[PDB]
Amino acid sequence: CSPGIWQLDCTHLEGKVILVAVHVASGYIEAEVIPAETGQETAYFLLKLAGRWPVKTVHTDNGSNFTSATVKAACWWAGIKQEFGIPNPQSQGVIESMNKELKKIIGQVRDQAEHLKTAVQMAVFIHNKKRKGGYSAGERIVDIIATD
Amino acid sequence: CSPGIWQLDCTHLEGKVILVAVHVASGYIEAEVIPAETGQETAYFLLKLAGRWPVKTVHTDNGSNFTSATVKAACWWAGIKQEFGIPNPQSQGVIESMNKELKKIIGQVRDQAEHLKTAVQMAVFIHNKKRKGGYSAGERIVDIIATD
Ligand SMILES: Cc1ccc(-c2c([C@H](OC(C)(C)C)C(=O)O)c(C)nc3ccccc23)cc1C
Ligand SMILES: Cc1ccc(-c2c([C@H](OC(C)(C)C)C(=O)O)c(C)nc3ccccc23)cc1C
Repeated sequence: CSPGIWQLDCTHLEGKVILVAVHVASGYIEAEVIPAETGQETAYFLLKLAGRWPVKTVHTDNGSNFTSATVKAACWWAGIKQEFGIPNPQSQGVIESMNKELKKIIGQVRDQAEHLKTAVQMAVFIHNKKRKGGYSAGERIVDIIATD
Repeated sequence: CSPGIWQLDCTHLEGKVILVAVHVASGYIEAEVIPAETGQETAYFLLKLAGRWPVKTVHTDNGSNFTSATVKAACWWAGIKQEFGIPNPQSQGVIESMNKELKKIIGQVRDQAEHLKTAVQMAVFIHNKKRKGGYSAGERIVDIIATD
């Protein structure tokens, strides 16, 4: 529920790496293709995310990816606290489901683009705008943040 | 005023290129350092922006940067219409002022980072969160979009 919580995880496709951040309360996704799973790339991604949305806490399914000096520095600078492990019945499998949908969409649009990174961003667009009298992830995140 | 309007412009520093998008109604910025001013880089940036915020119209101070096949394709796919020239007294010099503040902040934090791109993202964070009983650009954009 808390509006400041994001979960970050990397997945691999076509020998490339996709960093996926899910705003847990809304299902909204920010994703980028990165050359390798480095702390450098993770630190940079986090600084960008934090300058765009109010990020209070980051969760992950791989805690070791947040141990590098570069990543610690980014979270320190941006005022981000980390959770040890993952705390919540209301969000059970939400992050799993969102990554599943994103992967599924990427599959559906992949042949329209030359580059995986292009297909990923198309999939992000599609995901964030998809209506479930229901709302999209993009509409949900704005309402959650606006409500303060 | 209209909540779907963004202005995109490139600036150069340290022999590198900074793409800056300002949400005109709020002053909110998304910016990235790109290797060269290519249509490829602009197209990709636009697809990303469009998947994160509701982008209806793009303005620019350099219209030729939106003529390439790649950029036209991105705007077509994302449903983005372009303005010929720039239409508005309420927003007079808003984009100019925001680029000016961003440049000023980049200057203030530049020595804290090795890479320009890092300094740019720190500057974006600082800009978006800065309170002018006033609000920040980040608070303004969410309220504008939430109000529908
Ligand atoms: C929506 C959209 C927008 C542009 C393109 C597109 C790409 C994509 O790569 C980028 C330029 C976006 C980096 C691509 O991967 O095909 C590339 C390499 N070349 C193009 C050439 C002409 C027209 C469009 C594209 C393809 C799609 C599906
Ligand atoms: C807030 C923050 C976060 C991390 C860093 C940082 C960078 C920056 O580059 C990235 C890793 C972010 C790509 C840098 O440009 O200095 C680099 C190259 N190396 C580092 C090594 C150790 C600790 C921090 C950094 C510097 C700052 C100011």
